[PDB]
Amino acid sequence: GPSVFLFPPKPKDTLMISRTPEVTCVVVDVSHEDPEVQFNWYVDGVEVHNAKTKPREEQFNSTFRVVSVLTVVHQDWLNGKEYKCKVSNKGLPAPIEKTISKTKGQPREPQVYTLPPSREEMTKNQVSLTCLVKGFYPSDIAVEWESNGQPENNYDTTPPMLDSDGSFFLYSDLTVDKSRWQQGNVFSCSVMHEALHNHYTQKSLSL
Amino acid sequence: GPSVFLFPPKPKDTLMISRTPEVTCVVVDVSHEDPEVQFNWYVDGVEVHNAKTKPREEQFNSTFRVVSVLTVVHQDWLNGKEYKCKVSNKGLPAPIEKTISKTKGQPREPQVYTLPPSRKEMTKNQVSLTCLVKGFYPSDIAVEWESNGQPENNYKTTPPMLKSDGSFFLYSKLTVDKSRWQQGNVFSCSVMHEALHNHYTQKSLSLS
Ligand SMILES: *[C@@H]1O[C@H](CO[C@@H]2O[C@@H](C)[C@@H](O)[C@@H](O)[C@@H]2O)[C@@H](O[C@@H]2O[C@H](CO)[C@@H](O[C@@H]3O[C@H](CO[C@H]4O[C@H](CO)[C@@H](O)[C@H](O)[C@@H]4O[C@@H]4O[C@H](CO)[C@@H](O)[C@H](O)[C@H]4NC(C)=O)[C@@H](O)[C@H](O[C@H]4O[C@H](CO)[C@@H](O)[C@H](O)[C@@H]4O[C@@H]4O[C@H](CO)[C@@H](O)[C@H](O)[C@H]4NC(C)=O)[C@@H]3O)[C@H](O)[C@H]2NC(C)=O)[C@H](O)[C@H]1NC(C)=O
Ligand SMILES: *[C@@H]1O[C@H](CO[C@@H]2O[C@@H](C)[C@@H](O)[C@@H](O)[C@@H]2O)[C@@H](O[C@@H]2O[C@H](CO)[C@@H](O[C@@H]3O[C@H](CO[C@H]4O[C@H](CO)[C@@H](O)[C@H](O)[C@@H]4O[C@@H]4O[C@H](CO)[C@@H](O)[C@H](O)[C@H]4NC(C)=O)[C@@H](O)[C@H](O[C@H]4O[C@H](CO)[C@@H](O)[C@H](O)[C@@H]4O[C@@H]4O[C@H](CO)[C@@H](O)[C@H](O)[C@H]4NC(C)=O)[C@@H]3O)[C@H](O)[C@H]2NC(C)=O)[C@H](O)[C@H]1NC(C)=O
Repeated sequence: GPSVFLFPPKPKDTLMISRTPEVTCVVVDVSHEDPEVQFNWYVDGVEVHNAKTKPREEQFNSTFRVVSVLTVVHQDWLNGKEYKCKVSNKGLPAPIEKTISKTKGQPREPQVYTLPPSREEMTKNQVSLTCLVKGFYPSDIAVEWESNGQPENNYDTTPPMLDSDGSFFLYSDLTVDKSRWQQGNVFSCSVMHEALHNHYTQKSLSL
Repeated sequence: GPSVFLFPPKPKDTLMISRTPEVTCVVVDVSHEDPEVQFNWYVDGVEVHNAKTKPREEQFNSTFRVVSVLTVVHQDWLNGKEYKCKVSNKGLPAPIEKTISKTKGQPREPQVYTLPPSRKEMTKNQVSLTCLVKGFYPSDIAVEWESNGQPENNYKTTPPMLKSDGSFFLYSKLTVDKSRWQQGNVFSCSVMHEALHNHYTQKSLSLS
């Protein structure tokens, strides 16, 4: 019958005041015969009631997927509270329960380095601006590129990857018209992470 | 009833002739009643009898997992032959057929650039030498580091990531004693990819 997956909030959403983090409870394999799904949510054992239920999503294997979204308080999540989704459905012998909470372990501060494009790339029309973020723990992090206080269009950040020492690193690749780089514009890598002062730092790069 | 997952060879294995590439057919959710599985393998529709099967192994959810491994010839994979695994089990209405082949699509040549450590990282006892490989397709690739013609093995390489324009990129980070960098040693990044001339390119870096 149905199965349940419980997902943590987006890293950026738990670190920034402008964002509202969410805990997401997904029920798959809901059969067309028993479509009513019931959610009960608990923060550290105490039932809460601010959850919302998305439009049901039909799937191509002839099943529904039903999703309940629970907004959480930033500091609750960062302090280690446990979030419990309990799912009831007539297609289940017993209700299913899943619990999620912040990843544990000694936090460690990202080191952020910006690297200009290789000289050998200078023959091309577009060049690559590189942000190396290493040494951090846990792996939840967010990395962006901006110029003149506005976010950039053409950049990609690799998923974090485990390093030798049990910390994580990643790279972010910003693709930029060589003209923009040559005029002298300043470009900025912004890193958001729970172990930074104010959850935020920024490093800049120009010619 | 059983499900089947069919896995391609490891990228490095398809490119180096010192390595033996393999396709792996994994069957999970095999019940205690009906525990016997038969595998049939086809290369371009033609049945081969080459596969080697791993004894069934019980999981902690009471089901079995059974694995068939087929050795593949580097050139057949590179040329796009289709490998078909057919799984027969009594707990199944009809056998399950799964097929895999090299990723189709216009190959594109990797651009390889090496990047020295940040100015600001030189304050540390170990520095990162970066190797950026971008613009390549398909995703199968291999990356290594050498100095003075011997392997440097203190590196991590990210999985390929998909870019906007359909090409892939990755980064490889080699960590060295700052002393070794400052002493002017030459380090090199070796990339192996089907769209490079002779499937190989190499790019070096040294302190200016
Ligand atoms: C019918 O179809 C539905 C829908 O699937 C869709 O339709 C079909 C027809 C196909 O086309 C599908 O390809 C298509 O996607 C099927 O539903 C799928 O069911 C599987 C399980 O059967 C679920 O797998 C789990 O996936 C999570 C990751 O889920 C994220 O990433 C998916 C892409 O990889 C994405 O599809 C999901 O939507 C989800 O995306 C996230 O969504 C949240 C909330 O919206 C969002 O905040 C995130 O940003 C977003 N992220 C991304 C990247 O998009 C994965 O975590 C699970 O892995 C566990 O279980 C595996 C075994 O199943 C095991 O291999 C893993 O290692 C891992 O194991 C766990 O390990 C932990 C610790 O390591 C351990 O504590 C646990 O014990 C262990 N748990 C185990 C073993 O269960 C898992 O892979 C799909 O998410 C789900 N798809 C969707 C869209 O919901 C359905 O199964 C089909 N029915 C039948 C009968 O076939
Ligand atoms: C009973 O238990 C077994 C054993 O599980 C183990 O024990 C239990 C108790 C749990 O604790 C588990 O956590 C624990 O692992 C269960 O068997 C599992 O079954 C699931 C399916 O439910 C399989 O999931 C698939 O996994 C592959 C990835 O598989 C690799 O990675 C796993 C770790 O992530 C690893 O465990 C696997 O062994 C396997 O490892 C690879 O092995 C090969 C061969 O040797 C090797 O060459 C590789 O190097 C190696 N790789 C790694 C990383 O180590 C994943 O790709 C599948 O994803 C597809 O399906 C999902 C839906 O299930 C969907 O969400 C995904 O998006 C993706 O969907 C596909 O999407 C593409 C397009 O993107 C589309 O073209 C496809 O059509 C579409 N396919 C589908 C089906 O939608 C999938 O997640 C586990 O691999 C398997 N584990 C093992 C060890 O065999 C069993 O499920 C349990 N049964 C019950 C009832 O509980």
